[PDB]
Amino acid sequence: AQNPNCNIMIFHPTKEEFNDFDKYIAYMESQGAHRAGLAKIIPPKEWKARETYDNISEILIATPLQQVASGRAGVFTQYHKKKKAMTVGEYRHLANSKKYQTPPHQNFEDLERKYWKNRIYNSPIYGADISGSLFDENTKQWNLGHLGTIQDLLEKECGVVIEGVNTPYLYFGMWKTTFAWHTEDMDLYSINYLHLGEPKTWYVVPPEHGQRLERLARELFPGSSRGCGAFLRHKVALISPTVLKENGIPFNRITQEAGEFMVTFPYGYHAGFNHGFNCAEAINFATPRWIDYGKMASQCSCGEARVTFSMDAFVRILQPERYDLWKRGQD
Ligand SMILES: O=C(O)CNC(=O)C(=O)O
Ligand SMILES: [Mg+2]
Ligand code: NI
Ligand SMILES: [Zn+2]
Repeated sequence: AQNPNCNIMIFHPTKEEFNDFDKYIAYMESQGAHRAGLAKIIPPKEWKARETYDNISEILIATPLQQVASGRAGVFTQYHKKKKAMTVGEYRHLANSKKYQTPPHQNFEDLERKYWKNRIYNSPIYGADISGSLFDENTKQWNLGHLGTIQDLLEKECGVVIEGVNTPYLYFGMWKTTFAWHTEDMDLYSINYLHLGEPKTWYVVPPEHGQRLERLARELFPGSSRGCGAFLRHKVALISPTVLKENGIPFNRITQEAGEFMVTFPYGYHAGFNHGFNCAEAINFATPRWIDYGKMASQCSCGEARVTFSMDAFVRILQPERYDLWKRGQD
């Protein structure tokens, strides 16, 4: 069995190997990459996502989210308070203000320490989940707005034709902005490209051990667990590495830098934070190996998780028994 320790693998495809996306995902899996839950892909030196970023300040963040924490430093939840719209230019200035800027620090490790120590005492503002793309239309390789769609994968594998579309989303971050512990909708893959700016630190639990994280989360957030049998679908809970190590949960960590892709694999729980102002683009995708995970994915039916239009068909076709209850929580 390849990668039996479930380490995060880092790949350096050549320009030739960068031509066929599906093939390269399958290659990474042949090497055991999926066992980690997360992989890093460093693009060939000849590749570029776009010519320059010189013209991004006019993008609108219609609903910036202030991430307010409750709990203790290592075990907390966050809620998103909606703020008034602002442009990327405005947001970048805000990120660089004395209130919100990255503090002095020695290296990524020192900054990680300061994040876990101090996150809960501040409420950073995140421009998340903005439909759009920053890939140039002429970028042919690993262009996240030109991937094969999940609908088309399900059609090719299973023969059924469904509604729905699959488009990318932009994420504008600042110091301390946080993504809570989650897997993807329907335990899909995700791919995330860091277009510009400061790094993003990731934590991941191997898919084969995801249920260990779920059991710990039920212990640590006991009211949330009573409210919903899939409450990590709410995307609100944070658990630090120290707490994970105290409780014997297998995990790994890695820092993504601008110009780098990350792939999360089906049922790979992940969480993380941004180091300073940055912009990422991400999208879900499927492969044939995903279908069995889609069939088994937990679902929130309490009403909190509320997701996209396209998840309907996935639930309806892959999880017909659950469909009625899940849709009640959607409506
Ligand atoms: O970048 C972020 O805030 C969160 N991204 C992801 O969870 C992902 O790409 O799957
Ligand atoms: Mg612009
Ligand atoms: Ni994710
Ligand atoms: Zn729920």
